[PDB]
Amino acid sequence: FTLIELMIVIAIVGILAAVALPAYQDYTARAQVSEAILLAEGQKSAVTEYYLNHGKWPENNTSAGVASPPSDIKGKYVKEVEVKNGVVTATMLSSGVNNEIKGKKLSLWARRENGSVKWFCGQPVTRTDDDTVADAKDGKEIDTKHLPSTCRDNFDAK
Ligand SMILES: *[C@@H]1O[C@H](CO)[C@@H](O)[C@H](O[C@H]2O[C@H](CO)[C@H](O)[C@H](O)[C@H]2O)[C@H]1NC(C)=O
Ligand SMILES: [Pt+2]
Repeated sequence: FTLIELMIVIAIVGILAAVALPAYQDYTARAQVSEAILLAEGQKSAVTEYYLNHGKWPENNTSAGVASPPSDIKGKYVKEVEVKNGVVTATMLSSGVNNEIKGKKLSLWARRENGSVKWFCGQPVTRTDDDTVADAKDGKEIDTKHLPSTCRDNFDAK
């Protein structure tokens, strides 16, 4: 009468689940900041446009011509995407999101390569003047380990 065998099949499938669980824990999280990166990129057409027609970066959502409260640009895992001086920053939700990324953010910003803009993707940044941004790392930035290698630009990137 065989408990042992079953206890072994359970034992071997449960240390493997334990072993797999970190990887998929990290997998899911990269899939949830993907969305953040995609809600932020939607907005570059409008920021680019605004800068190009005028020489000034859009001050906010309403200058840039996108839904004026940031909370209207939201997703399954993102709460709000916000244009603040041409820099667009996406904040992750704090529900349905992995705890090491809940409520955290990234930013996309551009630089003028006179005639067009050049875009960057990375951890949050604040615009200091029409051509420099500075790190806005306040402790709520998405960790480097969950950002795609396409979205790893430091504040001074070019
Ligand atoms: C859109 O972005 C512009 C960047 O150059 C801002 O000036 C603009 O604000 C100006 O226009 C609004 C219109 O209601 C207000 O008069 C501000 O006081 C002006 O500075 C900005 N628009 C908004 C709604 O902030
Ligand atoms: Pt205008």
